[PDB]
Amino acid sequence: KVFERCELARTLKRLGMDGYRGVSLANWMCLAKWESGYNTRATNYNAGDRSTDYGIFQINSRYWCNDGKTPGAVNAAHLSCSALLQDNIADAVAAAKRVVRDPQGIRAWVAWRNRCQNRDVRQYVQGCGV
Repeated sequence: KVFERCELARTLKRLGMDGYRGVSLANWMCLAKWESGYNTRATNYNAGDRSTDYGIFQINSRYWCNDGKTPGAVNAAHLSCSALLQDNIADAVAAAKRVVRDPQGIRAWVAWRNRCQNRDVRQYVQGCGV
């Protein structure tokens, strides 16, 4: 499922993401936008280390979800990577919460540093009613 901007905004808010561990809703929106373009079935294989990024938040198979084919994998979120490809993003949100719960925070996603950090991110939630 490819989410519409405000539709996603309200969903994340309902799922308790606004201000989770200091991360504003606008920041989560900026992250989802650049990671997958609000697409829940987005997958990205990293040929370099044999891991795959899954779902709307492009969560990595080496540490957060288990896909069985990633070498040296650990399952920190303890979910099947398949759960992160659903239209319902409850599990993807729970995995995202687990990721930022680690010392790097939102910085864990390099895309956030490149395209969201130190920028005006209000535009991602503007007009959405959140």
